[PDB]
Amino acid sequence: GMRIDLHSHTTASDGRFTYQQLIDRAVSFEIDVLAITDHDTVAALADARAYIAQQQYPLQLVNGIEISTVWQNKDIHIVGLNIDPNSEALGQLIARQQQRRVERAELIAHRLQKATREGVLEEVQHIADGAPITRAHFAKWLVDNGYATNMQQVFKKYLTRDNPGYVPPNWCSMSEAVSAIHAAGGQAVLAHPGRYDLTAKWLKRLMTAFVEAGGDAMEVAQPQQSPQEKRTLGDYAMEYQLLASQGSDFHYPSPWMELGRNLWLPAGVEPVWKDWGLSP
Ligand SMILES: [Mg+2]
Ligand SMILES: [Mg+2]
Ligand SMILES: [Mn+2]
Repeated sequence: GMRIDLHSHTTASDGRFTYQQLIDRAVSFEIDVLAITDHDTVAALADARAYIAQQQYPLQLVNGIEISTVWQNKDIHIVGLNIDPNSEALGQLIARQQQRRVERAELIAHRLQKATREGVLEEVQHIADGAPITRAHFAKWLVDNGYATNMQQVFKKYLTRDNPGYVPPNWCSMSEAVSAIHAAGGQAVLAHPGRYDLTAKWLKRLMTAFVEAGGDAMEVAQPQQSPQEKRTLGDYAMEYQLLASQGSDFHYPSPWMELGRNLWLPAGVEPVWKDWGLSP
């Protein structure tokens, strides 16, 4: 059909590729449709679209965003697809979220410093290079200074619940994120549901709350994932009347990560792009 990837990041958030480098890579990997879904920002989207046109690439760019929200005291990520980057409602939410991120980074650095060494905040600010600061920026600092062996080990030792540097979530609500994405003309997507580490009971509660908030879709496919896991999440999407999304969550290349990799949907699920009028 088409090769589609609806979750990726640039250096506007915690990706390591500029939007130009991400787009060049997508073209080389024959991606037909790419969403850029940076964390609590839309700063790359207008320039990315202009770059594609200037380069005469055939890639279809989907305007996106990844919004941190709080639900039942958990950090839940809601992606918006086909948003208007100039939306006033969305821009106001982005400004509030970015102010929260400044305050949160100060507190995370304050706590992480007690378990590591002085200078955490200023050096993580250098890593973020003007982007809104995320846990991934702190994780790189932790790896680069030998407190963890890789980005996967970081979160077993730091930043997460019951580990040094943890700060509880203090974001907008899921319903606020969904309302703002809709006001910007987009579809709201419950991102990476398996990453929340919830029991089936709690995952069903989350999906119910997301539907009740007006949510449109859930990510069913990601690169590191078994067919059975896809089948279970596809069953949930069907049961809860949600469309299915797919995305790599690319931040940088690795043996286990690539644009478009392992992004297929199981039988019966309706894709989030069914009414986008795409072509290969
Ligand atoms: Mg990220
Ligand atoms: Mg996320
Ligand atoms: Mn992401």
